[PDB]
Amino acid sequence: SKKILLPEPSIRSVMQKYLEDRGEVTFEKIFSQKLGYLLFRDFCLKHLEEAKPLVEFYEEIKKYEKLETEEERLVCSREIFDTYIMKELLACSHPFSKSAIEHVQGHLVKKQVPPDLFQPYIEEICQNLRGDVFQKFIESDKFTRFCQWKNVELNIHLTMNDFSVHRIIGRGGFGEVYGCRKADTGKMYAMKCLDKKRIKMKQGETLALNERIMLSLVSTGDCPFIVCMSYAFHTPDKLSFILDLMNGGDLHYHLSQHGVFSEADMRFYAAEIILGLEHMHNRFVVYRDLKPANILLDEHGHVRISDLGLACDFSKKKPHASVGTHGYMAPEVLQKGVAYDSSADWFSLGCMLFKLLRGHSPFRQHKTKDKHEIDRMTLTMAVELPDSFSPELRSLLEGLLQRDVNRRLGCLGRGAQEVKESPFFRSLDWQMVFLQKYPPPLIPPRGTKGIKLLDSDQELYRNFPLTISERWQQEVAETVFDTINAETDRLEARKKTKNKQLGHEEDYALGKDCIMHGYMSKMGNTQWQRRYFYLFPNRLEWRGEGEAPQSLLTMEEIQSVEETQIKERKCLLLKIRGGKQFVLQCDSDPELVQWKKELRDAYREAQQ
Repeated sequence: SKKILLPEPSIRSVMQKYLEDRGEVTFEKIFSQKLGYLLFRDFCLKHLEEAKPLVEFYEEIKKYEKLETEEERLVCSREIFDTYIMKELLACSHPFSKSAIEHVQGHLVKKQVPPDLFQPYIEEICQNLRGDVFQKFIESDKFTRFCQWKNVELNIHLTMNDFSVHRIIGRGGFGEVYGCRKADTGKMYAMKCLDKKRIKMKQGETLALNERIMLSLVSTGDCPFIVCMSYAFHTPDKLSFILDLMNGGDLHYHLSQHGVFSEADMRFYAAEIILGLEHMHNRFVVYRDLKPANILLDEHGHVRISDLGLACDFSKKKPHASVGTHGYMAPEVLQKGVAYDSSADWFSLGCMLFKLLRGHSPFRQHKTKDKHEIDRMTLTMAVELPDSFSPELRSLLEGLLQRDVNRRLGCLGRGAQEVKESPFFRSLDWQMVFLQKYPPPLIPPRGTKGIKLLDSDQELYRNFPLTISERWQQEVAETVFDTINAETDRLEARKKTKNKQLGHEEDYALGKDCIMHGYMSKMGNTQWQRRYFYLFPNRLEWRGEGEAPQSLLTMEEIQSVEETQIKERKCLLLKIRGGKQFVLQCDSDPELVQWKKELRDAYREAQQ
């Protein structure tokens, strides 16, 4: 039932080639993936000799980067020097280039402590690990394990069965949002449900789909300033966005509940919002709907940006459209034909910030539905501002709300950083907000239609299911990764004992110029018998567990390998030379695609 299960170590041969095909057996691709790294260091620290320091050194370097003030890092660098450079130089066990050493030297004697410092060393730890070291990881038991997880990573479809849904969190336009738990692990995520029916009604299919695309373009890398996507899946009628769990409402609500905000309080909000934008702009994405009600709060009082639906990718094609809520739009958006980038966000920002101090949108001097009056106030006027603000806040707002593209903050120069520097933000260390180490101003208190659905609409929702690799990994690693590794280490050492004194099956695949060996099911009228197959470049054998392979299906009698769908599963159809037909069922999607290819290659070359 509930708990997560690991597929056995024999999965190996199949996985290894699956990966290999996609060229994902590089040092790099594997160090980057959070479990890839974690398993690599576990192999280095326990089993290999010359690996030990290289890793402990790396891990210590990461901690240094992560430190905050000038004086914690000052100390940390010293120890590193002594321990991993100096003392290692005494017994010349230091394998690093001349130029490298001398960078760190010339710094530590001058007390200068940037977090980048240990970089040129970083790169050479990679270096030494990339070559030989990595190859022994390849053959290692820890690689075997890596496969095990990655398998399961790739085999992960979702239904509501995979969620224990708790409470309602407030509606969207196309349906509601809940809070829940993934019973896999037991993280707390939120669930945005869009009902397809509704999306067909409002012609928001363009939105619904775009919301998807954006969400995936953003969530890579870790952010705390964006509602972040961790999965995407659908049941016949419901869309599902597994999202970051965000509780105490939107800024809009709290603006109405608290009232206008003190200068210092806006600052905090501003900061975070800014950081958020930056992240988006770095993936070449423009939000466009920067507005009070799109900013959510967690229990602890910080914030994130939310509805990406109305956002865009400008990587190749810059937009000319008019998308946003009418109070907060830059001149560029509003105009018919003019192309813009991030710029429109920066304006939108100002407007929203303004609102947090004053109660209204900057151009909204009370016209309810008359959009054109908010639009012309934008174009002829950059609005005059009272004496209650500091001369410092005054120049931050006046520089943001320039009706020119060129003259405004966040445009012609460094972009996101231009804003970070204007004298309003003089009293902040910018990494401090990035850690969310500041205190928040507001800790939030203790909280239809009968139309049917085509097939033509349903095919707009394949190529939507998504599992953003990285996210999943994280989740695992905070909670179960560790005690599921040692539990299976227990199940695999018990599997080796039940076979020895009963005479182990002198493995007969590790002796021949074989090609692959994985688990499958086959048919004879309607049962499914589960068997273990062995693929040589001219035959395909099989044994039951206790015997030596009695049966074979040879390559030259195979006429066409195809895929079918037997009760909504994917399966393999093997046409034979008497007219005969034979069927294969796999467990894990990759497994399937690898048989599919390797059979199709072996029979093409066995018939040559």
